[PDB]
Amino acid sequence: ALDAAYCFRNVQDNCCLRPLYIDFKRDLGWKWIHEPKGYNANFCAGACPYRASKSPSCVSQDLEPLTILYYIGNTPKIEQLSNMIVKSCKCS
Repeated sequence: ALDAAYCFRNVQDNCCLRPLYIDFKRDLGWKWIHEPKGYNANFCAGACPYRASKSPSCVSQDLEPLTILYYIGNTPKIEQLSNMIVKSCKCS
């Protein structure tokens, strides 16, 4: 599929997955997560087949969770945050 393997090896104009790093504090305004401080979210961008109208767009398809560590009070919690990482892209 249009995933990191297929996209990061052959960087081209077509709709494909792109690297992107998100810092929780600067980018999301999030203070509540202890670790990590950010993550490789990726994003989808590129050309899709053209049409006179209603041309498809390069959008995310598959998403994946991110393991996080945060505290409630003094208690640590390890959690899967769902749908944080873009794993592949499609033309929609």
